[PDB]
This record gives sequence, C-alpha cells and structure tokens, in this order.
Amino acid sequence: MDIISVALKRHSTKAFDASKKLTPEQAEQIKTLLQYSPSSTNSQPWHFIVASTEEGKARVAKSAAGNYVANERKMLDASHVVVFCAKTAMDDVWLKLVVDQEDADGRYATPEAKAANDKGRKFFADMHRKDLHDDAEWMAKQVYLNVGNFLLGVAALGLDAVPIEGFDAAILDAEFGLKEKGYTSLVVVPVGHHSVEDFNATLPKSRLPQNITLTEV
Amino acid sequence: MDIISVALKRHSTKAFDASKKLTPEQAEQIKTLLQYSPSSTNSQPWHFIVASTEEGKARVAKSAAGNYVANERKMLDASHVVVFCAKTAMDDVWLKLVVDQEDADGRYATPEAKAANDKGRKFFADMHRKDLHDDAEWMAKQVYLNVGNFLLGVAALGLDAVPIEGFDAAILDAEFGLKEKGYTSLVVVPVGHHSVEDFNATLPKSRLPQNITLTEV
Ligand SMILES: Cc1cc2nc3c(=O)[nH]c(=O)nc-3n(C[C@H](O)[C@H](O)[C@H](O)COP(=O)(O)O)c2cc1C
Ligand SMILES: Cc1cc2nc3c(=O)[nH]c(=O)nc-3n(C[C@H](O)[C@H](O)[C@H](O)COP(=O)(O)O)c2cc1C
Repeated sequence: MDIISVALKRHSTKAFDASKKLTPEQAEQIKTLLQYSPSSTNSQPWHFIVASTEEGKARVAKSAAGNYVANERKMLDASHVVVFCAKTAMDDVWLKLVVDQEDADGRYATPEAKAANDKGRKFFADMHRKDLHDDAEWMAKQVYLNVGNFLLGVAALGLDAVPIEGFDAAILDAEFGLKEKGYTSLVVVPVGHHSVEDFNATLPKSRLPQNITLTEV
Repeated sequence: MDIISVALKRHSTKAFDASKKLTPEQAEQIKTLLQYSPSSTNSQPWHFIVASTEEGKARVAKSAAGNYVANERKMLDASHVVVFCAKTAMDDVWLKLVVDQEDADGRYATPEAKAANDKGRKFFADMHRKDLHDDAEWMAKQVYLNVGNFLLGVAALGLDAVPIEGFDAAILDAEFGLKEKGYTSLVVVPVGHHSVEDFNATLPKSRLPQNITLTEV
C-alpha cells in the first residue's frame, strides 16, 4: 500500500503482543531511521536509547510507574523501546563532530567550503544559544521532527508503535545517567506488534477538517 | 521503493525547477499528510498555509527577502510551499473542537467516554499551560513532529522538499495576520522537483555514526 494508506491506517498502539519480536533485519531498519532523520543545520542534537533486553525495557518502564501505568505496560510488552533524547546545550565540540563527519563523507570540495558551512551552522546555533537563549527548545524541536519521521517509517515497515510523553523524564534521565552525559529524555516509542487488547487498532482515526486547519493561497 | 530506501535517498533540495508542478493527485496527497500527522493527545495545535499561486508564494518569500536569499529563491521556485504554524496558546475552545470531531468520527460509545477523554486531554494540556507555562513550546514540538512526518511522506510520493527555519517569522506572521488568528509560523517547506542547480542532489548523506548517537540496552 502507498504512503497515504500508511498515513491513514497507522495508529497509536495501546497494547503490544509480548510474544512478537522485530526480526534482526527490522532492528537494523529502525536504527537506520533514527540515524538518518534530517535536523536543522544537520545538528543531529540527539541520543537514542534502544532497549531490546527484558532488563533494558524494565529500566525504561520505571519512568512510567505509578502516575503513567497504562504507558508502563506498553514499554514492558513491546519488542524494542526507543528513548528519544535531546542534548541539554549546543556546544562547539558537537558542531565540530558533525562537520568532521560531513568532511569524512566528502561533502566539502575545499577547506574553504567546510569553513563556510561551519560558519553558517554557528550563525543559526548562536541565534539560539546567545540571542534567544532557547537552544534547549530548538534541539528538542529537532528531536520531535525525528519522532515524526520515525512513526511514519515504522508504520511503512509494517510495525506498530506509540509515541509516549506520559513518563517521568527526571526518573528516566537518572536511570541512564543522561544529565551527566549531556542529554534529557523527551519521547519514548515502544515498537512491535499490537495484541488483541489494542482497543485503538479498530477505532476510527479522527482529525480536524482542512477548512479549519489549512489555508490555500 | 521500501521506506528505508526513501529515507536514505531523500535530501534537502537546494534549488527547485519552477516549471515542474505537483499533479492534482499530489496536491491532495500532501494536504492529507499535513492533516493526519499524529500529535500529543490528538491536540493538532497547528495551521498550514499551502501557497501554490505565484502571488501566494511571493507573499511567503517576503519572509526570506534580504537576510535569507537562497531560502527566498527555494520558496519562489518550488511548486507548493507549506508554512507550518503552531497555536500561540492552548485554549479550551480548540480542545472542544478536537473532542467534538473525535465524537463526530465515532471514537466514543457514550457521552461518558467523551467527557472522560476530554478530562484526560485537559490533564496533559494543564501540565503545560498551568504548571510548566510551556504550552507554546509544547505545541511547537507537535508541529515539528508533523514536519518530520511530512518530509518522509513527500519523499515517499516521489517529491523533492526542503525544511526551512531560515526566514523572518515576524514578517511571515504579519503577511498572513497569523498572530491575531492565534498562530505563529515555525517552518516553511517548499515542495516540488529539484533543478540542475541542486548541488545537494548529487552529494552523499552525512550522519554521525550509531556508535556515538545510539546505545542498545
Ligand atoms: C528544522 C529544519 C530547518 C531547516 N532549515 C533549513 C534552511 O533554512 N535552509 C536550508 O537550506 N536547509 C534547511 N534544512 C535542511 C538541513 O540542513 C538538512 O535537513 C540536514 O543538513 C540533513 O540533510 P538532508 O535533509 O539532506 O538529509 C533544515 C532542516 C530542518 C530539519
Ligand atoms: C508527542 C506525542 C506524545 C504522545 N504520548 C502518548 C502517551 O503518553 N500515551 C498514549 O497512549 N499515546 C500517546 N500519544 C499518541 C496520541 O494520543 C496520538 O498520536 C493521537 O491521538 C493521534 O492518534 P494516532 O496516533 O492513532 O493517529 C502521543 C502522541 C504524540 C504525537
């Protein structure tokens, strides 16, 4: 089926079949999607935790215990659980890693082109770090864009998923020592195959009409 | 084209062929993708401007005149230009439109299920607009998730696109009267077909290795 079929038919999975696992092929495919997301200035201001062990999933699921138990079971029963993390600050060392990797990949003909690109990336980075002091929000936005890309990609692979904001980020950060590493957890996405308990697999999709949300000019 | 091939072969178009237009089918398909993006609590806190006339695109392109000239040319040369807008405040009238639509689309068996889901959505909204005072940032994150969905989607339709943060949002908001309508422009995505001047169509994609960005547990 075409990508519009995928967009109309994917859903937020509310219950996962704990017997059904990604193939080793699908495990590699979902990591490719995470890696190859676009981002502003190719800043890639992100870390992914991909929990596939029973222990790893249980460690992520701690973030949902008590106040978010419906979300806790999705993290325990899915095959693979992705934690989307943003960097907590945009530093020149990260931007150097990115330009060096672009240089390794051969995107710069001359040291002058490499310098020009670094200069331009820094201009955008400084609008956030220095002028607006919103660089943490700007990086977080790029991570959400990756989630958007990710949810559509895993649906087109024929996999079930659910994006989760209902979790305790302080608990999840502490569990994986993310603050010390320069990251903060934003979104958790369990990936797998829905079970018969997934009420949402058969509910109609609901969106506002285009005559409310979309202007043509 | 499997979706991993789409993810690995899509690119940020640096120049559009102004003679190559979306087909009528494609023009409807890109609007479906905008509408059916997921969002936290199905909040859909967004407006889209789709500019396809010369006059409409020129009005968008004013936001990039002067200090973003490359971006200006992309907006003038693409077939269709999408302005992604966030709501500036999460109000109870928008939450009522959303739950009334979910009710009209058949997601609720009883008035009780509807009130229950309305109160659940209000708990989340209130965390942002009452506790954290970050509903503007929260809604802007949902719009960036829509953008991530959209860029992979249009690539799967065989269309070229580039996401643009390099514009003046104050000029664009003024040009369409967005502030008074309760919205702000976040990202501009020209859609169409790349030209011969698109140097980025023949460069390999560059991303940080998984051994930096990705921990398996
Ligand atoms: C939020 C966002 C804003 C962007 N803004 C611009 C822009 O103003 N101009 C531009 O030429 N490219 C822009 N890009 C494209 C990025 O530089 C590009 O996504 C990144 O280098 C990765 O390359 P790819 O998209 O070709 O995979 C933007 C990308 C994102 C995700
Ligand atoms: C950013 C984000 C966070 C979400 N958090 C949760 C969550 O904590 N629990 C949950 O069951 N669903 C969650 N969802 C799923 C949304 O309710 C869902 O995307 C929305 O109702 C649209 O329905 P669909 O995803 O089935 O198309 C989240 C979705 C988004 C986009």
